[PDB]
Amino acid sequence: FQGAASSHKLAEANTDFAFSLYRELAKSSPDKNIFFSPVSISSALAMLSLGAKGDTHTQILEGLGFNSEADIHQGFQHLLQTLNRPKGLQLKTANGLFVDKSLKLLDSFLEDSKKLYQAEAFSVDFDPEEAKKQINDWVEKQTNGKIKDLLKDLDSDTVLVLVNAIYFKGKWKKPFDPENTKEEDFHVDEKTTVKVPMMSQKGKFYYYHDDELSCKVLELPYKGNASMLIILPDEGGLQHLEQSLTPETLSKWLKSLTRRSVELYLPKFKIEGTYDLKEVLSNLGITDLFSPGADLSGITEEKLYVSKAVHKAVLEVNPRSPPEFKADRPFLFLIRENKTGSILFMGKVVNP
Repeated sequence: FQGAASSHKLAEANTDFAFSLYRELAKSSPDKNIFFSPVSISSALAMLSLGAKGDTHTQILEGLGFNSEADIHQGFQHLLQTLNRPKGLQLKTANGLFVDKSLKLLDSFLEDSKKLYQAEAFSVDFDPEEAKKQINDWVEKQTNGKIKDLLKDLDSDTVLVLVNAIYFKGKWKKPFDPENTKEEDFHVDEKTTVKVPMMSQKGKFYYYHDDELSCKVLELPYKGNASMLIILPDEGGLQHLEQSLTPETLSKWLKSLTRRSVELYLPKFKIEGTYDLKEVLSNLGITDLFSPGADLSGITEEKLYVSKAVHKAVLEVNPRSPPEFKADRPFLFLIRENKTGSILFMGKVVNP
């Protein structure tokens, strides 16, 4: 008789899911830019769990970091409402489910997926031509034309397509002066150098030098009650830092940050990540959902499974003897929402 999970349970589960997801991507695609929204992915899977049953359902909840018998829908609704409050970042998310029109959808799923997660389901004919354009145009519309041509290919024994895209360009609480921006070398690796517009700013920032993990941590507050936590590893050993990237480590960092005079150098960069959720969540124990035989009877009585699941996230960033924070080599970052502590984005900039 497990009642609705607490907000604190959701915070723990999503954050564990966030870091385990990064850890997988960092080993899947090394030496590559990483950028994704863990909370967005958690929400999409939680939404699908509305129509999931049996082992299909169990794998999702446990994969998300919850008990098998947990009730997560009340908590997620409240979380999403809080994240999408007017004083927040006002993230525009393309959150849609596309299923074969020949399949009758349960109105309970349609109601709950929209009411609890603001997800929109659609019945479409899945011929590769018209279907791809229809979905891509919708995603483009939902993201104010920022994310175009999301789907590149599409089989046509395709019965169910999950789409989840988000573009983010926030405003700093303390902006960079363009007169202090200067072109500098960004050292991608030992043999590769990229010229970047290096923004600079001298002032008070919450900052911490991690002796143990050999990295610098700095907090950059956004307008909208969120902040970017930038993690700059010392020379070499970015891999060792990634191995230590845990909810525990994050918590230690947040307690260790002190407001200090810092000389900050941050490059202007635009990065993105595009992920096949089938292959990524495969290593997270969520397998049945993406294969035929899945139990999605809560969505439709006809047999159904997720044919394709795509997540894409795009990010644009544009006394006495103070510490220097110069990000002219690959670095990690998180975007954390202040009120809930929710991890909105995780990323790594290798190629700016």
